[PDB]
Amino acid sequence: PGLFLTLEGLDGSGKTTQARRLAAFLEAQGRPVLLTREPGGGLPEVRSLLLTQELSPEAEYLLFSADRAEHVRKVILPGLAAGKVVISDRYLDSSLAYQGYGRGLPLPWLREVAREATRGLKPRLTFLLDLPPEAAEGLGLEFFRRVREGYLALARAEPGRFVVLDATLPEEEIARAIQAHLRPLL
Amino acid sequence: GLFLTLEGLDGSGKTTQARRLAAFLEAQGRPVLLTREPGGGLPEVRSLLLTQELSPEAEYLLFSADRAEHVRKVILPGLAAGKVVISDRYLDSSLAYQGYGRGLPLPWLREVAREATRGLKPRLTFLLDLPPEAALLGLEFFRRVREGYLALARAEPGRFVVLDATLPEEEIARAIQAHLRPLLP
Ligand SMILES: Nc1ncnc2c1ncn2[C@@H]1O[C@H](COP(=O)(O)OP(=O)(O)O)[C@@H](O)[C@H]1O
Ligand SMILES: Nc1ncnc2c1ncn2[C@@H]1O[C@H](COP(=O)(O)OP(=O)(O)O)[C@@H](O)[C@H]1O
Ligand SMILES: Cc1cn([C@H]2C[C@H](O)[C@@H](COP(=O)(O)O)O2)c(=O)[nH]c1=O
Ligand SMILES: Cc1cn([C@H]2C[C@H](O)[C@@H](COP(=O)(O)O)O2)c(=O)[nH]c1=O
Ligand SMILES: [Ca+2]
Ligand SMILES: [Ca+2]
Ligand SMILES: [Ca+2]
Ligand SMILES: [Ca+2]
Ligand SMILES: [Ca+2]
Ligand SMILES: [Ca+2]
Ligand SMILES: [Ca+2]
Ligand SMILES: [Ca+2]
Ligand SMILES: [Ca+2]
Ligand SMILES: [Ca+2]
Ligand SMILES: [Ca+2]
Ligand SMILES: [Ca+2]
Ligand SMILES: [Ca+2]
Ligand SMILES: [Ca+2]
Ligand SMILES: [Ca+2]
Ligand SMILES: [Cl-]
Ligand SMILES: [Cl-]
Ligand SMILES: [Cl-]
Repeated sequence: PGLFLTLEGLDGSGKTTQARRLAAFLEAQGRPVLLTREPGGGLPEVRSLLLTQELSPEAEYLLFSADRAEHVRKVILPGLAAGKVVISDRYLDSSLAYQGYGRGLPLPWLREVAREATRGLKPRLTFLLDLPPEAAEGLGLEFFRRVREGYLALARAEPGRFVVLDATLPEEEIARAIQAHLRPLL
Repeated sequence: GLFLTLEGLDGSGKTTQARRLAAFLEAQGRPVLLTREPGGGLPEVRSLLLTQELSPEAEYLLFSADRAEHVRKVILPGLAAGKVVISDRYLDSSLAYQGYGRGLPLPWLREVAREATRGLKPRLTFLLDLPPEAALLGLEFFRRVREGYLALARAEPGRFVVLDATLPEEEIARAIQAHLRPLLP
């Protein structure tokens, strides 16, 4: 039961904006909704750990995964079991784009760590707000270009799961597009 | 450099023997670095785990994040400077506690560890073995851990040295020294 949805995209791409608009939209339709986010939905203190200066990308990813493991077990799976629409503002694809394409960590390793962390849980749809890198720990332009292109590659590899939207479109037009993709599921 | 670890249950004498081992090495003029897990990489992970109860998976992943920093910032640089690096707990702790204790599958733990450690393995690991009731869930968890350590040791008899932790401090230290002497001048 339940429906698992996520929002993805670069910093400043509108994920939180659209995630919250979606939650209220579905709540107004009488649907039970659980709005959550990463990092911090499993282990809130992970945000502190993530700020540590000079963190290796390996330790960085392992922190995101620790949070993700707790998040899936304690928040997402129980919410879905109750028949809720669970919306996560970021999920695993964030690590793949940032720690994989951005930091250069090997994707298969990321995936293998993820397999137990997530228990294989994948969103039914993922809305990728595609933002030019200039518009967006070493998070400079070259990193954001890698991450931006990584997300687009992840979307090409799973074109049924990913819905790619132009993040520069007006907020209301993006929301209407998100709603239209959901209409057949809800 | 030379990488050595100590392993065993809480109260098995790890920190004590790690201290005596460093002292022995100092007496021979051998540069030594004493370190520990958890907290050698990310001190905040230690303090957080002190007061927080998590899923085994999340717990292991924090120990691994800490371990990843520990290897990179402390252990590998120590070894590159030619030090004998002693870690009071390392990967075998996760295998015994999170693997055998909490039930996580070992091959998954090891694939996570593979990038976290950069494949860095101790040359020797001294396991200070004793029943949980002799250490200086209830007891069933700690028995799973103690048996897990012994499982690990019998799978890698070239790396593990298993000592009777109930012996007097000095005898154990001399036992450790005996095992180590072939690896030094
Ligand atoms: N479609 C949009 N066009 C222009 N600005 C937007 C749009 N959506 C959100 N914003 C604004 O951009 C900033 C970043 O939005 P936010 O939702 O925080 O992005 P993210 O959560 O992906 O970092 C906010 O100031 C927000 O008001
Ligand atoms: N061989 C031994 N015999 C008796 N007491 C010991 C011995 N080794 C250590 N101790 C004492 O036992 C306690 C636990 O030792 P410690 O080195 O802290 O173990 P761990 O680091 O494994 O928890 C300490 O109070 C220490 O003084
Ligand atoms: C969830 C997640 C976030 N991030 C980054 C994106 C942001 O720069 C930062 C905080 O995310 P937030 O701004 O969406 O809360 O964490 C990763 O690098 N990997 C991840 O897995
Ligand atoms: C290093 C490590 C320790 N532990 C446990 C064993 C001890 O109970 C505790 C360490 O406590 P300490 O920080 O007071 O020595 O952490 C694990 O469960 N897994 C690990 O990987
Ligand atoms: Ca984007
Ligand atoms: Ca946001
Ligand atoms: Ca929306
Ligand atoms: Ca803090
Ligand atoms: Ca996370
Ligand atoms: Ca993960
Ligand atoms: Ca996602
Ligand atoms: Ca960083
Ligand atoms: Ca509208
Ligand atoms: Ca100790
Ligand atoms: Ca650790
Ligand atoms: Ca590890
Ligand atoms: Ca005891
Ligand atoms: Ca066991
Ligand atoms: Ca055994
Ligand atoms: Cl797909
Ligand atoms: Cl679009
Ligand atoms: Cl012995």
